Amino acid sequence: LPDDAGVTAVAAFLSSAEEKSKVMQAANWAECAKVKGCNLSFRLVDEAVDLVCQSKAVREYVSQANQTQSDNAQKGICLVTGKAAPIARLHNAVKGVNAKPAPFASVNLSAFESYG
RNA sequence: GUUGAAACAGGGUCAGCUUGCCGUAGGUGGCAUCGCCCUCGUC
Repeated sequence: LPDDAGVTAVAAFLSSAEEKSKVMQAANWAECAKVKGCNLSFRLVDEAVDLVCQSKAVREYVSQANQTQSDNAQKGICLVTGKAAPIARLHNAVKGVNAKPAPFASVNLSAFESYG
């Protein structure tokens, strides 16, 4: 995804090792270090509300990286909709129930698995 | 006899410790059993 100026910016910020060091020397960095599992994200300036992961190329990339990579998986068949719709192992971490986002529907122990 | 099987609520933890129902208060004050009535009549 080149010529974005949002990800070329961060890819030039993630090939820096010093500006990232400058992130620790920020006014409020001491308050993000307090929260375990802080989630930083990359809003390039000159978009002003829009993250690097909000530009209409990363937006399309994700809409392309959730339409190509998450479509070659196990071909069928949906429990929910019944369509072919490639099957999703690893249901996504439903947040707000547990102490951590937990996979609402998740059969992961040696025998909760039914038929192998 | 090819098709959800197997599966714990467990193990256990004094509700204890303790705390006057009390101090205290007239049943009083007061009120006629009265007014009255042949044991008679008589052998």
